[PDB]
Amino acid sequence: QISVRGLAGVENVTELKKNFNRHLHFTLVKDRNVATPRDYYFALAHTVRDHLVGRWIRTQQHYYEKDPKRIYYLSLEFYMGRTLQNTMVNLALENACDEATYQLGLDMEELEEIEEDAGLGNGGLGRLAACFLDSMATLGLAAYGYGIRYEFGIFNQKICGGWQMEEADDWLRYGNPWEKARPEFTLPVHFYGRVEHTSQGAKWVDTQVVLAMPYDTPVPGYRNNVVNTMRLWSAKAPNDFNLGYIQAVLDRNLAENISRVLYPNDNFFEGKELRLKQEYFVVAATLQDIIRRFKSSTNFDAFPDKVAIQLNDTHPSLAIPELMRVLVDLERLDWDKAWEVTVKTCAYTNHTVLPEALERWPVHLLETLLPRHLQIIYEINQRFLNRVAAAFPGDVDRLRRMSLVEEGAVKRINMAHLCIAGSHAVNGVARIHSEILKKTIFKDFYELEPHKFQNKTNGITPRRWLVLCNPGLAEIIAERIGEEYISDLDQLRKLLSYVDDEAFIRDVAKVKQENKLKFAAYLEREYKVHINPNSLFDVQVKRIHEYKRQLLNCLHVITLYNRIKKEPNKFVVPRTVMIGGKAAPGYHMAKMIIKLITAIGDVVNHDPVVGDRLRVIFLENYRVSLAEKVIPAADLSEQISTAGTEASGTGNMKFMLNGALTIGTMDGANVEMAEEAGEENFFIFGMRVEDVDRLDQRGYNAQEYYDRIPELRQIIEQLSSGFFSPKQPDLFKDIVNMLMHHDRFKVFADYEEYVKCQERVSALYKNPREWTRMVIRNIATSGKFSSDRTIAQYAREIWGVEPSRQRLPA
Amino acid sequence: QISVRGLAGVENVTELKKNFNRHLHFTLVKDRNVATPRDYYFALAHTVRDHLVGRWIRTQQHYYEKDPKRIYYLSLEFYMGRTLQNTMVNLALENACDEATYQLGLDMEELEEIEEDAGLGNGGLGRLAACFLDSMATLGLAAYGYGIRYEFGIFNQKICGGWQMEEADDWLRYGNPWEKARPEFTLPVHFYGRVEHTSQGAKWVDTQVVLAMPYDTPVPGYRNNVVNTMRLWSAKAPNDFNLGYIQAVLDRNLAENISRVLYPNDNFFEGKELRLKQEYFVVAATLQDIIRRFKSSTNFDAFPDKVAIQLNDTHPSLAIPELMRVLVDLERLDWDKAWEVTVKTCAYTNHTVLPEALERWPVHLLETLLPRHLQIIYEINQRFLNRVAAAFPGDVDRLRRMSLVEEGAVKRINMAHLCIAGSHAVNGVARIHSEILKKTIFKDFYELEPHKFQNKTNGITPRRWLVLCNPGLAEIIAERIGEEYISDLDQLRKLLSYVDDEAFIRDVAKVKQENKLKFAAYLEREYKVHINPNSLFDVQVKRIHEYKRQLLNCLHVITLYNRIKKEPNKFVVPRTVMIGGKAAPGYHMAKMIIKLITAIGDVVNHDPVVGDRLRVIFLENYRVSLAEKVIPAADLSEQISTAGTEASGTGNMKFMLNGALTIGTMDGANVEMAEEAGEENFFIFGMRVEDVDRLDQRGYNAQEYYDRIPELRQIIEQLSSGFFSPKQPDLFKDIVNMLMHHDRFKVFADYEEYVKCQERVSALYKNPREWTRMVIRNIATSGKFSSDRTIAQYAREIWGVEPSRQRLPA
Ligand SMILES: O=C(O)C[C@H](OC(=O)/C=C/c1ccc(O)cc1)[C@@H](OC(=O)/C=C/c1ccc(O)cc1)C(=O)O
Ligand SMILES: O=C(O)C[C@H](OC(=O)/C=C/c1ccc(O)cc1)[C@@H](OC(=O)/C=C/c1ccc(O)cc1)C(=O)O
Repeated sequence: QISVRGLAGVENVTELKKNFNRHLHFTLVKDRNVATPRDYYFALAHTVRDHLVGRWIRTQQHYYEKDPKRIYYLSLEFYMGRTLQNTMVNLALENACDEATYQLGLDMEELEEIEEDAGLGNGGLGRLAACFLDSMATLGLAAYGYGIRYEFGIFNQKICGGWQMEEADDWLRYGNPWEKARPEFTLPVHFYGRVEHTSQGAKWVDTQVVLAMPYDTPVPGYRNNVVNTMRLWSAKAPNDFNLGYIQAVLDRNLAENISRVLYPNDNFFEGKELRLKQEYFVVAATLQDIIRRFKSSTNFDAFPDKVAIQLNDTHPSLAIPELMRVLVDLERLDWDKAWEVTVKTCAYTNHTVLPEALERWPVHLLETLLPRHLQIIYEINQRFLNRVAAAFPGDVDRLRRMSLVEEGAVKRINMAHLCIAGSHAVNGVARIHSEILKKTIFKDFYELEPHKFQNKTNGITPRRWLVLCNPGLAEIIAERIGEEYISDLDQLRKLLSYVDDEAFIRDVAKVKQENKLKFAAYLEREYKVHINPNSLFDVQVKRIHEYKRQLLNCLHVITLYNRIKKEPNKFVVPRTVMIGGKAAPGYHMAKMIIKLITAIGDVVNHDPVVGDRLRVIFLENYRVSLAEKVIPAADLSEQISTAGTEASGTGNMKFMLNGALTIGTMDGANVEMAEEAGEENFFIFGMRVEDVDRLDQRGYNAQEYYDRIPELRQIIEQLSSGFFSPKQPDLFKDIVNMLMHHDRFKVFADYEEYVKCQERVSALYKNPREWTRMVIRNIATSGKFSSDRTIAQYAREIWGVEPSRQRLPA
Repeated sequence: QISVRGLAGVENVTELKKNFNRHLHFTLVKDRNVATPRDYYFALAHTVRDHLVGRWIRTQQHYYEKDPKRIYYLSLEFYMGRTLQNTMVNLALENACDEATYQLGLDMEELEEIEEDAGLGNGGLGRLAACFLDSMATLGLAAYGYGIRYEFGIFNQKICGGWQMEEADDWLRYGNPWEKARPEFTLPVHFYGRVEHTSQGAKWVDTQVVLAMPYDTPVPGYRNNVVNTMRLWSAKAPNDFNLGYIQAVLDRNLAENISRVLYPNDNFFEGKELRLKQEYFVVAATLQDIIRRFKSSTNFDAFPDKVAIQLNDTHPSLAIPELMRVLVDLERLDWDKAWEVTVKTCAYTNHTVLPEALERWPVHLLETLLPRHLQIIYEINQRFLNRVAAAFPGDVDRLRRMSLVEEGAVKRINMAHLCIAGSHAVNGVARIHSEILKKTIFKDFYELEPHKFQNKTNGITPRRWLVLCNPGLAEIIAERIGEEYISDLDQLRKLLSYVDDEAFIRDVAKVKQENKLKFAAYLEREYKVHINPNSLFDVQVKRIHEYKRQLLNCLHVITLYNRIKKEPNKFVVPRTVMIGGKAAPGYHMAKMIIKLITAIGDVVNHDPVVGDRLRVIFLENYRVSLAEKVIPAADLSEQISTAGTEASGTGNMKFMLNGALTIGTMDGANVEMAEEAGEENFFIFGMRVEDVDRLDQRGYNAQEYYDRIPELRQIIEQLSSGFFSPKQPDLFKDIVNMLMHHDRFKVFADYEEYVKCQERVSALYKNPREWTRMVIRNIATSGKFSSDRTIAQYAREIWGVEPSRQRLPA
């Protein structure tokens, strides 16, 4: 049908059809009389997988012979989503499979919807890891993603009576055709025990052993025949575990609980022992595997020439002392040489400045679970503080501020400080965030070791986030400038010469409308909800957090409603306001925010005077596959975090690439987006980081805003009195109290400028041609925000490897 | 190589080689550079499986179109063993695959050893179920095995310091290529709750739901292209189970523990709640599935014309009240019609008379777990006792003896009584056992309903137990009489005309010696133990139990040792005494018996005066795959249970088919074996059932034997004083005390006749030609003990179906 989806040749379509029938018969044990739609999805998955594995084996052979420097990306989260369409896109198979399945009497898009998301992440951090794997393979780097194969990923969210309900995400129920178990690489991991000191150094003895069994998933580059590996570890009890008999067998679950479930916290630290066991489990098994592979290539001087380890946040921070443990205790290297190797091998990426997200583990936990690692951490700390003391003599307070050990009620280990000391590079994820790191939280560390600090602005993969989810837009672009931009997103600048092109303007607006019609239909089918496809699609999708300020959005929605009620026969640009995202199960305030949203919807959506001029919808179960649907249908992207709180954002970049305009604060990567596109092509409002600091020094008083803004006052009174909760008038008392007396994120302070800025958006939308021209200017300047650019910078400036766009033979 | 293993044609070998290479590459993602031996086994397994599935789909199509009466074999145990070789044998593929793998540079026998046993059974009862599935498919019956997919089967036994140690049998670690998950047939099973009475009958409400997910395994008939289905249920928690969040997810294990582990008790009842949950789980899911399939063929009058349910022991006895529950509570049939259907549908096979093996569930357990089923059982009991009262008026004690409810300290339900009342047929498993049922334990029931009681003597499948494990013997037989006997074992009688044939005599003895040499080599390779292959192979393999009297064997071994020590330079027929079998983990006395055996071995095997005239070996980890090795190498089969205790035995039949002679008591199927072969061709000794009864009435006094038999006295003194345990002189005090004061199985009473009979065995073995002629007379008369005969009798006399040896088209 469309060009970017590849060729549908006679030979290929015929071959695909027969392999599909072979898998249906031999693999699935079905025929066309008894096959379920799920059987048809699996037959297709297995057919496409056949094309992957040939390239998989020769990629691993290639790396084995060439022996390049290997990149190890360590993450507790890989937010992968669905695999089928992505694989077809990167193998140029999509049109062929579409034709082949059509000829078999099947709809391929219907089959695609049967695949479960691999939801092994919470939000931005986990999805970044997934975009990274894609870019590393597309750029021909010998890279491996290492994580945990959670049995249950992020929970499925159901909305019941307006409340979030959680259910288990049993994503492996029907099986995963993409993974391959590798029990020959099963490795022991140790916990508890104690430390013995002998003539020849320390020994960690009397430990409980848990086995780590790897499962490999292929990661295909874009049309270069490169297929990299993501290795995920599963926890297994040894066969003599606890070995009355029956109970001993049932208690195996205790060891195997390590890989059972993903902690559903986004940007929030929860200091639970099971979480620590997960962090050590992935680190211990991975490092053993890395070393095995290095040895099967004695000389550890060359270790950093052949290995790079990237730590995605502090979650895998135990890699630093674990590498020291292995080098010192097992390999018998002296401390100083082991440390040189460790530092040169490791690098650390910081994802947030929020204090509640920082990992600070109680010493008593590490003392019981990992007694040897505590000793190593203490020794790392001693030697590090000796260097600080020599550089800044007499500065006793610096010493206490930089210590990896925090004193107080309970002693804690600061894992960020451990990471900085043990890494040769530390990076933030957007320019403003990286500057904040040098100026505030890691200022002392930057003064000691300035060379260590870098910026690597985040990116997203244009394969999943353009070609896959928005084929219509990728096609009208390729008609003008060709296909090369897909793996070289900077080429989108060539679209600037089409900003006055009336044909192109018409096509861009046409693609958007098609996307909006298709999403409006999806809502009626799956969720029985009616919306006007001619209204402005106003969308905020991301995890529910106070710092992301879904509440600010709520205040605007209510403002519009009250304005309509006051002047009903006055014209307003119609809007569909869509808000979606999951709240962490223990995050009470985030759960109340969801309830507020739906409660606003209950009043707004059923007021006869409003009509179809304003609709408020909560998008249930927001996840990667839903993002692929809603993002291409958006007109307006809400990126409204308080300045200084969102380290980067990546959802923002997804919306920019797909033809939505942005309303946002000068925060995270919004700053660089506005810089690329030009400030006039962006809807910027609110306090800058500097204004927030000014307000903090003065003291934030929310009452002042309530007293001076009558419209804001009306909203607070509506909330307090029970306008949005008739049967439970005090339902939202926690929200009001928080807004009035302890709002860390200054919602009221940005209200006036937000409402005013929203008016400017409505004004532009009234002029379709000028809306679309501004859109074209955004799409055309989004090239910087490709993760191919991000990864190339990591490769050159951190890992010391050169990327390659050169094909491997098919 | 050998004829019975089928044709190795040019077209077939070429096709097998390319599919093997296809699976290695595409399925396993390997090439010849990186493949492990385990990868090679899996490539072969997947290649052979391809040939199965085609026949599988058309067998299920056949049954769907013809709509025959379906046989449902309900068992908590299916002791299947390995599947690869069995599949090749039944598909006539063995020689072809042997050639194909040879040409690829691989040894097929080495690959076969990599497959894990499916050890989902304890002993005789579970292995019978497996032989039955094989015969039902070979005889073209539309039969389904229904059970539980245990994650851990019977434990792997390790012998450490002479003691049994247990380890988890993680048989699914590497995956099972034979099974197919069928999540479209996932069914809810209910537990706990309470009973509500409405206008329209009772309702079972407020229940905990556990999901049952089926896994199907193919069961191929012998060269008839019939492939039946074994469906095994796996326990799954629903996705909203217990839905802080993390703990709720981790607690899913509570529901899923139902299918976790097989209870390792052989002929012993353990009244634990988890075991009851297993029994209900398999019954509830199966009956729902049976009914679904019946409806997808309203009219339940015809239900018994289309369905037979066979209960393997009382383990699935809850099928009776569950069928009543479904028919009465859900389908709204009146009690009397529901009951007529139930009785006509169900039949019950009893496997033992031992009181400690009988299932008697505490009423308080059923009251909490299954409140509705208790009500139904009480109502079944009331109506049943009303019939007894009418048939035997005034006989108040009969009423209490026949009641399904047992009174006392704790009220219990007698599940055997439930089975008899709710079944149209009740059978024992050998003629003597069936007579004992009518005369003793079920005498009252037989007087009420004589027509209900039948015999169905057990059998074994000649495919696994001759062709597969003893190809050498199957081949010399086929040379004389053809191949037809393999599915018609009676034809073995034709071998009687070869008893004086000097060529045949030589070949039989040649096959045995080859088997003994191969097993002697297996012992040195896998267990580093040296044995003389020219000695008489004296073997007792079976579960360790007091009733099976491994202890009697031990007394004989010690007698031989003491006789050698007394007269060292006197000639004795050399023996290798092999004893093997698992003890239930909580069975203390069985564990002591194992320790005694190894302790005897420690003394005997290292006495220089003994030499290679006597060796005592404990065969570790006895299981189906080990049975396939040791049985063809045996000269002497020990079948020495106290008369009246072993209901049938099946190991006895395995040894008879494979050219070993039998020393045994007139117990179980030994009686019919001796009858078939002729008493002169069997080594019979000891008390008959009648002699045991005489001794019981008089009072068994072990002291009498100790006082009158000096040799027996010496052994007891050796045991007591510490001759076999120097460092722990009192180690075997429990055994001696049991033998002297509370031996339920009268070991001393059969000692004299046993030793004397053993002398007659040694005498015959001195004359190879006459030994072999007696062997030929055993093999030639073993035809009755084919499970094809057993199943044909079940089919005609219980299930009301006609077997068919007619091929389906390939
Ligand atoms: O990168 C991955 O996805 C997994 C690694 O795979 C490989 O390195 C495979 C190398 C290879 C593949 C195919 C060949 O024909 C030669 C070498 C795996 O390594 C191996 O499995 C290596 C196997 C092997 C290589 C060479 C040899 O002589 C024997 C076995 C690992 O380190 O986990
Ligand atoms: O016996 C088994 O091993 C499983 C049963 O399989 C079958 O009965 C299959 C029947 C069949 C197989 C192939 C055909 O072309 C037609 C019918 C299965 O039944 C089905 O899956 C039936 C599927 C089906 C039959 C007819 C129809 O029109 C739709 C679906 C069951 O009852 O568990």
